[PDB]
This record gives sequence, structure tokens and C-alpha cells, in this order.
Amino acid sequence: GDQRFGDLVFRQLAPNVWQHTSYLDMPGFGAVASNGLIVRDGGRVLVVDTAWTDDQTAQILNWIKQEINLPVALAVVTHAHQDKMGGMDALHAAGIATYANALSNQLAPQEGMVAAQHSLTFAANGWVEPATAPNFGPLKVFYPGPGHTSDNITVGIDGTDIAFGGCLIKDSKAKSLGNLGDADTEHYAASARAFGAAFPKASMIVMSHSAPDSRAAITHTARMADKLR
Ligand SMILES: Cn1c(=O)cc(CP(=O)(O)O)c2ccc(C3CC3)cc21
Ligand SMILES: Cn1c(=O)cc(CP(=O)(O)O)c2ccc(C3CC3)cc21
Ligand SMILES: [Zn+2]
Ligand SMILES: [Zn+2]
Repeated sequence: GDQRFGDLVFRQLAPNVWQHTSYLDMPGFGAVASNGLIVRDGGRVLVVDTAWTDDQTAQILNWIKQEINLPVALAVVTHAHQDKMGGMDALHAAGIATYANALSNQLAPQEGMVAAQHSLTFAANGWVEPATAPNFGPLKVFYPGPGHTSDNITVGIDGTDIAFGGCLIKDSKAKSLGNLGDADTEHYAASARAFGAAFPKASMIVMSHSAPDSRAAITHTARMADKLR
């Protein structure tokens, strides 16, 4: 069920997992949805991605207060664009520890974003260096290589069938790869397939801008990227 809470929408995906959705008008595009995640890990909550704005991100924290009423231990942001990083100051005002790809933090200022407090680094095969992601509990963080951006990262939730490609993965009906502006058309297809191979148990693929999809979103994305090589 899609729970309306001020101008945002919350949908439960699993017993301990919810999707947050926020909207931003843009001319030529309409009121664009952006999704992130909320995970309960025992007596704390973990957030993946801000909303577009501080006010929206403050409303996510208000929804967590009312519907979960446990402290938010940390948030991880999946790339340095407004839809996933626009509410960083709201997280910092709430005393929430914040994490992003080192490259996301490096890009933040030129992208008009506020950097996270902590930088994630990755091994050669894409898995997060554990020292950089302390206390992440069931959040598994994977850098698939460059795609929608150079810095895009992905998350799976241990003990669920859920993984989140952020803006790397398009829905199975999408007509294009969308934002080519900061994209890596050469490496995109390999990056999409690497996400799939990182999270083989994830039957539910949470989309950046639409409803959850099947792993057909991953194949469709890879095939669309194969055309741009
Ligand atoms: C026009 N437009 C932007 O300038 C920025 C975004 C956010 P991202 O680049 O992270 O997808 C964005 C996201 C989705 C859409 C959809 C209506 C096509 C447009 C968007
Ligand atoms: C046409 N179009 C889409 O269908 C989907 C998106 C969002 P994403 O890059 O995450 O797929 C999208 C994002 C940005 C743009 C921007 C150039 C303004 C177009 C887009
Ligand atoms: Zn983006
Ligand atoms: Zn996007």
C-alpha cells in the first residue's frame, strides 16, 4: 500500500524495509519521482538516499519517528545528484552519520551538493572496503563501475530479496538510459551486468524513479547499454 505522508509516499517492501518517494517539478519532464530506502536493523534505522530537498528529507525523518520511532543510525547516498543527495543538511541537522562513495564526496561541490561526512572506498571487484562502512549491518554496498554517473553505487539488503541499483538501472519498459549527461556509455553495460551478478538473490529490484521491478530491469538496462557501445 502507498502511504501518503505530506507530499511524500511510503511503501513497505518487506517486514523491515520501506521505499521513500519524493517529487520535484522540472519543465519538460513533469513532477519527477525519486525513490530511496528505509531499513530497520534491530533497534535502529538505516536510510538509503535523501529526498530532492532538505524539507522533504526532514519529512522522511518525521515519517520514521511516527511509523518506527527508533533512531536513524546512518544514511548512505548512491550518487552526487539532487534526487539522492539534495537533503544532506537535513540528515546532518538530525545528527545522522552520512556515507557516500569517495568520488561522490569529491564531486559534491561542483554538483551543488553538500558532501557526506564519510567516504566509502571499494576493492577492485566493487565490494565496499569494510573499514569505510562500519556498523552497516544488513546493508551490502557495491560499486558496479561507471554508468549513469562515474560515482554511482548500489545496495542490497541481507535477509531480503531486495537490491537497489539507484539511477544505474532503468525499468524493464524504459525507452532509453535517460540522463546521458554524466554517463559512461562505454562501461554502462558491464556496470549493469555487474550489479546483477553482485546480488543474485535479489528478485525485487528497487527503481530510482518508478515502482519496483523484476531482474528483467537489469537485462533490459544492459541490452539498452549494449546499443551505445
Ligand atoms: C530532467 N531530470 C534531471 O535534470 C535530473 C534527474 C535526476 P538524475 O539525473 O539523478 O536521474 C531526473 C530524473 C528523472 C527524470 C525523468 C522525467 C524523465 C528527469 C530528470
Ligand atoms: C529522458 N529521461 C528518462 O527517461 C529518465 C531519466 C532519469 P535516469 O537518468 O535515472 O534514467 C532522465 C534523467 C535526466 C534527463 C536529463 C537531460 C535532462 C532525461 C531523462
Ligand atoms: Zn543522477
Ligand atoms: Zn535518475
